[PDB]
Amino acid sequence: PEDVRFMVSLSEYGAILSRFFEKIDFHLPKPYYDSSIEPALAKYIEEQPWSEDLKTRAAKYAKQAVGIASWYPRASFAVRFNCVVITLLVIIYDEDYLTFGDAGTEFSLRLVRGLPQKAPFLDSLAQFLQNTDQYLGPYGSSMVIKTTLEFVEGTNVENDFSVPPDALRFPRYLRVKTGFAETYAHAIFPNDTFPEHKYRKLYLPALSPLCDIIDFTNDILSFYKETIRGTERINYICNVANTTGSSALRCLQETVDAVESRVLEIHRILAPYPDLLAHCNDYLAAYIGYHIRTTSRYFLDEVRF
Amino acid sequence: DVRFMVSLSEYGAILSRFFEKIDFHLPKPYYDSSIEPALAKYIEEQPWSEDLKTRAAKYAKQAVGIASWYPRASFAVRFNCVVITLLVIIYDEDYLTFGDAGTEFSLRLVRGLPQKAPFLDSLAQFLQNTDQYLGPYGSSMVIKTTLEFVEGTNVENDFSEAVPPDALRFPRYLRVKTGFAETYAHAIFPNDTFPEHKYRKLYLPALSPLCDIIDFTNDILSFYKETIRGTERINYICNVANTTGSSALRCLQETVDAVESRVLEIHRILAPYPDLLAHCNDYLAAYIGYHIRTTSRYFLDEVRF
Amino acid sequence: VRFMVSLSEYGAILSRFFEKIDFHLPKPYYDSSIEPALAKYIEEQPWSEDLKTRAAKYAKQAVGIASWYPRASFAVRFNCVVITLLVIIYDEDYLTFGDAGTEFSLRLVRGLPQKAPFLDSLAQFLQNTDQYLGPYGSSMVIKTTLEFVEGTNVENDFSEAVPPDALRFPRYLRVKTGFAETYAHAIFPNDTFPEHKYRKLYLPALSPLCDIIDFTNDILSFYKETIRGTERINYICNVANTTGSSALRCLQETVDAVESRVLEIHRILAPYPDLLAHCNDYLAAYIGYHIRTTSRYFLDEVRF
Amino acid sequence: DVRFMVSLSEYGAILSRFFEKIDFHLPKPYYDSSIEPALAKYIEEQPWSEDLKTRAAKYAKQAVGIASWYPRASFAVRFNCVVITLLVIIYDEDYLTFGDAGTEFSLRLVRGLPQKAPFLDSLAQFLQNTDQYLGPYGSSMVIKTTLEFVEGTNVENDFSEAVPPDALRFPRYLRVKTGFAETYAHAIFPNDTFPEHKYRKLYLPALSPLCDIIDFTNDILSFYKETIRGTERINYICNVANTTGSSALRCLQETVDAVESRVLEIHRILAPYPDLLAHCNDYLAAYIGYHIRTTSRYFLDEVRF
Ligand SMILES: [Mg+2]
Ligand SMILES: [Mg+2]
Ligand SMILES: [Mg+2]
Ligand SMILES: [Mg+2]
Ligand SMILES: [Mg+2]
Ligand SMILES: [Mg+2]
Ligand SMILES: [Mg+2]
Ligand SMILES: [Mg+2]
Repeated sequence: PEDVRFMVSLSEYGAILSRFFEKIDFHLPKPYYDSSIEPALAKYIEEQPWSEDLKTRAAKYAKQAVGIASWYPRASFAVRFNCVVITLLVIIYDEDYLTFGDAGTEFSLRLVRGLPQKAPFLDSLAQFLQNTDQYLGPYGSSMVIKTTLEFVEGTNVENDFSVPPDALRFPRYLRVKTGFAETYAHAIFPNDTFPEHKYRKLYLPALSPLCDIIDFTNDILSFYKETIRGTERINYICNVANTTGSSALRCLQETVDAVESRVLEIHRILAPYPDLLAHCNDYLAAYIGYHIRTTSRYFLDEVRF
Repeated sequence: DVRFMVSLSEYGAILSRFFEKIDFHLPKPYYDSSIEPALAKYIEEQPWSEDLKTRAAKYAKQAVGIASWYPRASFAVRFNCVVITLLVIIYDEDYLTFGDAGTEFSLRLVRGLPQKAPFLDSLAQFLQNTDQYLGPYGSSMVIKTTLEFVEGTNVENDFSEAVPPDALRFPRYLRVKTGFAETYAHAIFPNDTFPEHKYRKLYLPALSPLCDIIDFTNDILSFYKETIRGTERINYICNVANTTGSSALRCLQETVDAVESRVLEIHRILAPYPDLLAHCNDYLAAYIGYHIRTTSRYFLDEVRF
Repeated sequence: VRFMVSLSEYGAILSRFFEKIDFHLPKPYYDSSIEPALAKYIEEQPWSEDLKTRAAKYAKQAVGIASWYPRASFAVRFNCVVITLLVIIYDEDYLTFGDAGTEFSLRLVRGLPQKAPFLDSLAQFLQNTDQYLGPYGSSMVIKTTLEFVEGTNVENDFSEAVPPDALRFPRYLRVKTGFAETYAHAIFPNDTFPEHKYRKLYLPALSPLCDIIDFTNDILSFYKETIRGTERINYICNVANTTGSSALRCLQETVDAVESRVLEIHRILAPYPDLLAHCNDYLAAYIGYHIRTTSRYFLDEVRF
Repeated sequence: DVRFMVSLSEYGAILSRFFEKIDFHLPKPYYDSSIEPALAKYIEEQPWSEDLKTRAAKYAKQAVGIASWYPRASFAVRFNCVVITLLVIIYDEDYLTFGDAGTEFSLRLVRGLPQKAPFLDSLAQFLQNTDQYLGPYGSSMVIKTTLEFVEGTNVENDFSEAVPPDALRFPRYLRVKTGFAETYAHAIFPNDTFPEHKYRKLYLPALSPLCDIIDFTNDILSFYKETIRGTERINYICNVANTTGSSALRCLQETVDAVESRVLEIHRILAPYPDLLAHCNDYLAAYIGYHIRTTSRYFLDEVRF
């Protein structure tokens, strides 16, 4: 009885997704395969000064990280592989931040102090941030760093709201902090293809709508695995329903409309720049297709859309 | 063009209505005799050039007023807020004079390397010691906000006549990057009075509306010195006017309305927690009062309200 | 004699009562977590092993209180079950603690150890109600517990001693013994209904709700107290002894009073559908609990 | 609004009729030269701010008259009732000045913790020492009544506009919570004269009507300073007029009639016990007299009766 507000019937959820895909003209990409990413990530893991136990667990985490390469089908190996590596490291964080007790709780200070971290995988995370200039310009590097700091600490703080009714702006704030979207958005515009000194002023207006698309599209497409089929009640859609007193269904529909509006805004902003726009369109189709095709995480074969 | 061009009389009347709506009353003057001597000692201790020290003595006259924003806080909180204010005033005022040093800040910071200019070393050392007055989430947020501020300052004028007409989300995105709001908002809730492990879950829902209040209230109160009296056409209100094809006058009113809504939201969220609410109210009264009293920066003694 | 009520008279009163308030027995409520959590609670108290052994019996009665708050969190349901176990132990065995109860309130505010370990557990519960209530609710649970401990200690002083002209005294004593505010404040738990926003909405319903809680137990426990048992200092008998009326008349008047309060609560909380829903769930399960808990109220011996 | 209007002529006539119907005669003036010095010494001994001690000099002059309510009682009874009156006057007139301190009084009291304000430590100490003049039942009732008074005061501002017209029993509920009556009623029957083991079963049947007399008689006698001379519209009389669709004049008269009825009830219940009844008669005459004589609080020398 108390859970009705957060449930959505399967037929209605499938209809939400069908309307969403119609409205943004989503067309599923052909199946992505990159026989290069998995061996390279295995070699990365082997090279880390990690315990045998962490390397063993990282094999499972790597299976899910490698799908991120499919989001940037045209990008250089450097872009795809680095996006995959940072995804592996934040999956490990999401798994171990409580086990490591207070480790990530000191990540940012130890990072800016140049001090060894309390766990080797956090040293690997520090080194990644130290070498983002391998694939991003300096603005992109800065934002990957600041986004990682937000993610580490927001993940810590998330575990405290297992949400005040009057806090209308809080659900989006929490989702910004833990969604990691800015890191992926910057790889839509890699520094080798779009050097910042010439292109940053052209694509910067699209970064905020892209970050919304990345967060919100995952909220729409992972609501089944999080809340319908799962036990998750403190995600963005449930938080919005709690602070507005609305149903999960109505919040999902508002979020669908928000994504469509961001897509339209990006299509308008980047109309003069066909290559920048093509990178955005390619990302979005690959991103949605990744959610549909990865059934071990999102279970979308169980929904009719 | 007519889009801009807000009259002195129109602007004063809008400010009058704003102060009436939020029931603003100018606080009695705030004075702590320990702040300026401490800040003079800080400046004298920095390995800065003599001209930067003289100029910093000028900027200090503006920075010391920040202590009044936190009247119930410890000296360490008030003084550190004053110091970081001095540093970001220097960065903004003189970021032509540092050359490319700012563009290297984030990577040198996370590599544990010295900065290209000693002024930026002072900034890095501040970030390394934010745990002296904030908890772990607040310290991370000051670090990440400073990275955004340095990079947003660097890119701000790239958009001089280059704001795309339909880029609706961009003005807010740029203002988040340049406004530095999270740094001040977190010191509203110092870790000694409100330790994070007990209070963070209580005040965190208030941080996002507080950041909107900080950003937007400066936009309202500094529109005179930026756009009516000055030549700035790349600030938040002008960016909203150019992205919406609307007048600066109407966008200024829209920003007043947004701040008024945020003040109501904070008052609702923090109602159960009188201490947190009092720190917030003290902050808001003194932040507005600082804009009125610092005539050398905002020239509001020239407007009738 | 003036207190004789036959089985048939009593069952007919209950039948008409249930019809008039449109009572329907809820479907059985079960949370597999409640009974083991209460067993672990008992195991961790530093009570005598004899009291722990005894307390298993009272636990079987206490666990049903979770069904009064079916939409509430485990913290609300479980803490209501714990305080129920403690007050049942007090309600049945207060004489086994000697004069310990008489010093409970002063030892509590002084920070002194209680005269019996069981009362230390009661004090610890009162110190932790912020786990599930706001500040107003926490204060009410404390003040209600002080009243309950003292009303229980003095109740039986009035056997064959209730003075005829004291028409307000039966209600005064029932407020003290009924423990109602503790349960009423849990109907509106602080996580679902943060006090600062909702207390102005539900506080106007507290007075009739406490009347419903006290009086509905008086109606439904009259069989075990006075027909099947020997209790003659309960609310119904006290009213009969101050008014010179039969127990049957006073029982009927109490039923009529409850029906009126039910209409009142429905009027007060009608603009607030979630508050109203928690209230209705509470009342249906409160009555149902009296019917199903045959080991305490024996209502399977009555035809209604 | 005409519904709450009572003229000075009407109010004086109501008081004259009330006094003649209960056979009230202003008691011959009461004086114990020990009480005022003892309260000055109590104030001087508290670890309060000099400002609070200065304000408490004003409140003490209203508190010392409480000793006249118990003219046949020991100094322990009279002085303790004066002290707790001082403390609840400080709480009420000035819980603007204490903030959230009162909101955590009850939990800090039962946890054995220091209170957030020294004044509230004095209140907690009083509650711990009521066995100096009451038996165990009376001590419990003073504690529970103080908790009700503190919380009812803390929430009184929720209905500052009006109470819900639909909640007929709520005006009495509110008045019980904030009237503090049980604390004063139990001192009518002090434990040194009427040991609870023998006397409680004799006077407890009178406590409910006595609490009504205390609450309602103040409502009658403070109506002038609250609603005719002042601007209060959320006291018991006005709340009853709001919930019953009647006028404040009719509700004032009905409250007078209720008090007269309770007085007769008390005389009947305690008729067999002349010393118990005498303590009640002394109390009521001095309670009414206190309202007449404490012109700095009730202004009844501005009324003709
Ligand atoms: Mg998700
Ligand atoms: Mg997740
Ligand atoms: Mg500026
Ligand atoms: Mg500005
Ligand atoms: Mg019983
Ligand atoms: Mg009973
Ligand atoms: Mg008053
Ligand atoms: Mg009064």
